[PDB]
Amino acid sequence: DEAEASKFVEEYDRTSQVVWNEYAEANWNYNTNITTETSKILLQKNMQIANHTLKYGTQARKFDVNQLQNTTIKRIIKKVQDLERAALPAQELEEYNKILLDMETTYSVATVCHPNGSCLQLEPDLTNVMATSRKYEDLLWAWEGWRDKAGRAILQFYPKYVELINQAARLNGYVDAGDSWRSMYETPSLEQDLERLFQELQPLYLNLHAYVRRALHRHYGAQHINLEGPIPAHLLGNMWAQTWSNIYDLVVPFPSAPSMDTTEAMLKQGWTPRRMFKEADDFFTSLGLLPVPPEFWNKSMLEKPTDGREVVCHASAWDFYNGKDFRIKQCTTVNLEDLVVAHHEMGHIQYFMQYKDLPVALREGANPGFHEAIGDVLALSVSTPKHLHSLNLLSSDEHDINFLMKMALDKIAFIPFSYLVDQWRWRVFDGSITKENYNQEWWSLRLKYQGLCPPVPRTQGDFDPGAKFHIPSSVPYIRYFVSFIIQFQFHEALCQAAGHTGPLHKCDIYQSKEAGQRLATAMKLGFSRPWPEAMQLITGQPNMSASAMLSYFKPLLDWLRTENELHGEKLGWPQYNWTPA
Ligand SMILES: O=C(N[C@@H](Cc1ccccc1)P(=O)(O)C[C@H](Cc1cc(-c2ccccc2)no1)C(=O)N[C@@H](Cc1ccc(O)cc1)C(=O)O)OCc1ccccc1
Ligand SMILES: O=C(N[C@@H](Cc1ccccc1)P(=O)(O)C[C@H](Cc1cc(-c2ccccc2)no1)C(=O)N[C@@H](Cc1ccc(O)cc1)C(=O)O)OCc1ccccc1
Ligand SMILES: *[C@@H]1O[C@H](CO[C@@H]2O[C@@H](C)[C@@H](O)[C@@H](O)[C@@H]2O)[C@@H](O[C@@H]2O[C@H](CO)[C@@H](O[C@@H]3O[C@H](CO)[C@@H](O)[C@H](O)[C@@H]3O)[C@H](O)[C@H]2NC(C)=O)[C@H](O)[C@H]1NC(C)=O
Ligand SMILES: *[C@@H]1O[C@H](CO)[C@@H](O)[C@H](O)[C@H]1NC(C)=O
Ligand SMILES: [Cl-]
Ligand SMILES: [Cl-]
Ligand SMILES: [Zn+2]
Repeated sequence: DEAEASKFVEEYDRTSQVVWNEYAEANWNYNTNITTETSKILLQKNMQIANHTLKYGTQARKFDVNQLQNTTIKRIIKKVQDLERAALPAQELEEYNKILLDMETTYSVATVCHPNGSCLQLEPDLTNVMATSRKYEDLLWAWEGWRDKAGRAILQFYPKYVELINQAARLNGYVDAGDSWRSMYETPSLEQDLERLFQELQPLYLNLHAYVRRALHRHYGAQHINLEGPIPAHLLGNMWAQTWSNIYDLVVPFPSAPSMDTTEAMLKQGWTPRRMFKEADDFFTSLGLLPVPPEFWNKSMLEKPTDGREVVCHASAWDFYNGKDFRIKQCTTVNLEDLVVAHHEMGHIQYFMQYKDLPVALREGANPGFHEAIGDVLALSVSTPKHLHSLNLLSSDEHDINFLMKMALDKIAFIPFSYLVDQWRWRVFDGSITKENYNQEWWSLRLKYQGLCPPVPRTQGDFDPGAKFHIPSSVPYIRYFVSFIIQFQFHEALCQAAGHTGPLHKCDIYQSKEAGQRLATAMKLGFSRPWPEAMQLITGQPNMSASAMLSYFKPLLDWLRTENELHGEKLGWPQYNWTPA
């Protein structure tokens, strides 16, 4: 019955608005104030939202989606039929919610300390060490210590987590949790599509890897780097070696063309977290996109509290599902990296605001990759030497290659990392990888895809995946692989709309109302239409394509090949068994 479905969807929207708003507040209150009391209230709202989800989900399952005519109502009901964790029996649901809570809390409060009594937190202490230290042993201390404290402490929870998340998936008609995660893209060919995109970026990644390995050989010494082996995983300027631009100073192609310390510039010229977010807000409005409401500035947590409060620092953007209240929670440091993060997060907020009038069920991205892409698209233009000079943070093909290198260190290096995380989890979820295999299989993928090796042997009770936020927090990762591919497609299209000609990497979309309106129309759709429609609205074609990314980096690919050939570099890691002596 079409009229009953329409009526059901209306009731679901009305009641969802209230319940999700209440859940979000409790969730926020815990994330920004980890206490016994805030934990108790959150687990109570977990029970409330589960009750709501089970009630309406059960009702939604009585409708045959295929026998419905209206596609908007069709999409909503299909979504509501998946109860997710609320499909679990009472006892399993309570256990699962507690496991999630304990895993996230464990990760967010973990510290690494020295013999004396000095303790370092991930943000900003360990992050800074990985970024700035050029001493092998100091990097090793932080890399290993973080894994000892955070990773090992997640291991006790993970097998039960996997059991319960799989159980829930099966109760909602999937074979395992990985199957359910993949299905959210509504794309039968997803795995092959992603494999092909990965393969296309291989020449670029292998050449970048070889060039960086040579540079590391130069700084860290011949005795510590195998020129035909994988790179030690603690040397790339980042805790997870997922993005490499923090070691730009070690790899700069033309050091005769120097850039200034952007951290020093931001600090000295009076940049603050609030000013960093205002700047992102100002970039969005320059495109004719929406400003964040006054409420955002009053309610957001834009820096780590000095209250004594314990918090979840990992950046995130919060929709409170009332079309008015949107917030960012971020332990912002004054530097260029976190300015990029601020833009990324403000992209989520823009998306929230664009689709705020849609029913709650459709208040998400065309796919999760789209939601991650938005902020990054703008950040690509933010990062251009042109835009950074206009901000006074900085003051010829040599400069072009230098810039493309800095960009590649993040955008290219991240491709194999973002690919492997869920390759690992899909195989854990489907039973291919079990607890006695967790860490070994992780490192097999780290080697296979990124060409990295652990700097110290991994031992009994190590759980290195646990030391990466998205693992204990159960945040799917393939969204980020998709984002990095599609953000270049969006950049290309917006630049074309802005009238840009010549090398794609020289494009800066600042001030382009045409670029802004292209994104706005797609964002307003939310989850109302299959994602290829939104892809076509932005780009003029319906596919994910690595073409735009390859086009952006083409001059660097040419430069890297010539440079690597001159040094007779072996692309890849033949000596794949090599580890530090
Ligand atoms: O992305 C999903 N789940 C999404 C489906 C999906 C599964 C696998 C692969 C791809 C897609 P869906 O149910 O819209 C995801 C939706 C809405 C939502 C809120 C957030 C979020 C992000 C950062 C901070 C705070 C919230 N992200 O998404 C969802 O989780 N709905 C909850 C309600 C909720 C509302 C607000 C909130 O803060 C938290 C939860 C529910 O149905 O119970 O799971 C990831 C995840 C992990 C931890 C915390 C939040 C989200
Ligand atoms: O807030 C989130 N998600 C956050 C994670 C989260 C999910 C659920 C619950 C709690 C938290 P994040 O990915 O913004 C929070 C951040 C983003 C980030 C990092 C960086 C970055 C760039 C260079 C150097 C250092 C950092 N830039 O952007 C994140 O988790 N990013 C991934 C992947 C990533 C990496 C680099 C990058 O440029 C972009 C993304 C990571 O840190 O591993 O989701 C909101 C949302 C709500 C509804 C529907 C869709 C989306
Ligand atoms: C399929 O159904 C959708 C959604 O319908 C809406 O939700 C149902 C559960 C019921 O409550 C309906 O009464 C309700 O309309 C239809 O989409 C909707 O179409 C209307 C009319 O085109 C849109 O209204 C517009 O609103 C804007 C701003 O207020 C005005 O500028 C326009 O003049 C216009 O009135 C409405 O926004 C839209 N809603 C959504 C969520 O998409 C859809 O038309 C229908 N499809 C078919 C083929 O009938
Ligand atoms: C944190 O939560 C506690 C309850 O445990 C509450 O008393 C306090 O007001 C909260 N702190 C802040 C700064 O909101
Ligand atoms: Cl690791
Ligand atoms: Cl995803
Ligand atoms: Zn994000």
